[PDB]
Amino acid sequence: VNSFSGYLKLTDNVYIKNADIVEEAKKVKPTVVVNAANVYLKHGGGVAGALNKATNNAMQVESDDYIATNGPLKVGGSCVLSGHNLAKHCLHVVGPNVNKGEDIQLLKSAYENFNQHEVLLAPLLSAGIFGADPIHSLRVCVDTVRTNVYLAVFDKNLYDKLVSSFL
Ligand SMILES: O=C(CSc1nnn[nH]1)c1c[nH]c2ncc(Br)cc12
Repeated sequence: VNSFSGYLKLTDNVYIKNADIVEEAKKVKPTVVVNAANVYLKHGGGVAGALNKATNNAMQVESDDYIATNGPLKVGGSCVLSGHNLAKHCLHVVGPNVNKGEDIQLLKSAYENFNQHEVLLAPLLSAGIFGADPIHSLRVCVDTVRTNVYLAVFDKNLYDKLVSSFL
């Protein structure tokens, strides 16, 4: 028994709720929150900017030190950094950005990173401003992640579409 509340159960291990990921993290303080990162860990917009803003830019400061030491992530890759005031840890995961021409087949590789963590609060990867179809991202999530994932979908209209079209 964990502390996530109000989620709709999609499968054995995948749950979904119409929620702002920042407001969710602040309320639950999960072990792992997933960031929709880019390879440079430049948190300007979407999940990344909202989480980063909620950390008063501490996420960006930590991220810039990480990149200066390690160089960029791979598309499909991840790193574990601090969760600051939002979570114990933040798993920064790079899904492909369709709006930049990256291979959508890398979305499965991106979701595989979730399997290294027993429980995660996470957004749908590669959707929103990354330009891929959210219905597809949810399907890949369900078909790839085996650990317990709590998906926060910001847009109420999209949430209803995702639930109603879920197979
Ligand atoms: O932008 C995205 C990804 S795309 C999407 N996911 N659900 N609807 N659209 C966000 C996901 N969670 C968020 N929380 C706060 C803010 Br600000 C933005 C998002």
